[PDB]
Amino acid sequence: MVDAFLGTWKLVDSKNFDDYMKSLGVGFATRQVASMTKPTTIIEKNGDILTLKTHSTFKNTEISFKLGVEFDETTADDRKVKSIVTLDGGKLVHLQKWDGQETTLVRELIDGKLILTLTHGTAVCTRTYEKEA
Ligand SMILES: CCCCCCCC(=O)O
Repeated sequence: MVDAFLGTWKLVDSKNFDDYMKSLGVGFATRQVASMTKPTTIIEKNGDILTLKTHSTFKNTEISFKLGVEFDETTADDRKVKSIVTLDGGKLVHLQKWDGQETTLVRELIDGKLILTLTHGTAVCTRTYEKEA
């Protein structure tokens, strides 16, 4: 049910990521660097537990979770959030909540590419990842 998302993915396109980061309050110097970074995202499962790694020259993150079970997360920009990841319409939907705020990170597969849509406030960012062999 998560199976086609699994593997190693490389960023190959990004739209409106600065808008998204700015909406979250990320400072200008961090946004510079992030705008030029091409992370690698690794999605692995072991039974019911998924692990999602994001690696770059700037920041690294790792989360582990079961689908449909809330978990604590500390994001790349140091927000302490309550998170849940589910499958919805075949999309992997990650919802983060903190301070009454929310942001969604939605992943879907289109033509074999992994499209990540990030929404916070009115900002909508679309990042495209391609699978590494
Ligand atoms: C720093 C803002 C929060 C995380 C951004 C995730 C981007 C990505 O995985 O391509």
